[PDB]
Amino acid sequence: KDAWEIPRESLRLEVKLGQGGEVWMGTWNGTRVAIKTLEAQVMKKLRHEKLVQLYAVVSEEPIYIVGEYMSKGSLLDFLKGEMGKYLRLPQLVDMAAQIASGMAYVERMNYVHRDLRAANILVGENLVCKVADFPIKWTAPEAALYGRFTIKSDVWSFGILLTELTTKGRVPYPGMVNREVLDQVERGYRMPCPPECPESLHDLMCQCWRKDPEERPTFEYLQAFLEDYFTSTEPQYQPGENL
Ligand SMILES: CC(C)(C)n1nc(Cc2cccc3ccccc23)c2c(N)ncnc21
Repeated sequence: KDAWEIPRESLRLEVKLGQGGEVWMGTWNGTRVAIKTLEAQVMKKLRHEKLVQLYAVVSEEPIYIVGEYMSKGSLLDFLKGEMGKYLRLPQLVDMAAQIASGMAYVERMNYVHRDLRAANILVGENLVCKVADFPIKWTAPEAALYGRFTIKSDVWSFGILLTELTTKGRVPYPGMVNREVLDQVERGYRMPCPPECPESLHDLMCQCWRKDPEERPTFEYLQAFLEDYFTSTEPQYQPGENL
């Protein structure tokens, strides 16, 4: 036991959110939190404002891990919902930048987030997106074939995450099954520019999807590129029908 340990008595459950374990909403010290029932020692070293904050942990069966409650659930559910109809490119590039901001912290800390996708991004209020929950379509070849998981395989997945955003939560490589993707991507296939998406944003995706992992961008580059986007790259942006 360490200083992250708390009394299970100090937590009140209220609303169940999901299952799979089970995730609960509730109150701590009479503050609102989320409880994930039955580890995440990785969340102890990591403390960034675009990462879902770990609050506590009950270290005996049944295990309760307590973190900050993100009020809109996954980014995927948030895009497939009533909001994705209104979301345009500035709102999505904003979201992509917060995610890249979190993964650039991960990059500095020399960590790897093996499963990076919109199901694992959590949304709160005012388009706050945070990285959490530390997939052949989202996975880079070197990782899916030879196990070479690097921050550069996460750059690849982030580039796929950029397709999820620009498509309002569509599944990448549409119409293609897993083995069809593996064999296609190996042969050099990359997804084309999504509808109403600037080629400048798709050019960025194609950088994240380079053959050689070392020639891919950093999130430090990615988050800088995305924050400066509507000034340095597309200051000529007019809102289309969907983007
Ligand atoms: C979508 C749904 C599965 C219901 N979900 N999942 C989470 C993750 C999560 C939950 C509880 C504690 C955590 C502690 C550290 C890191 C993440 C934690 C989560 C959350 N914070 N807030 C709201 N919903 C959440």
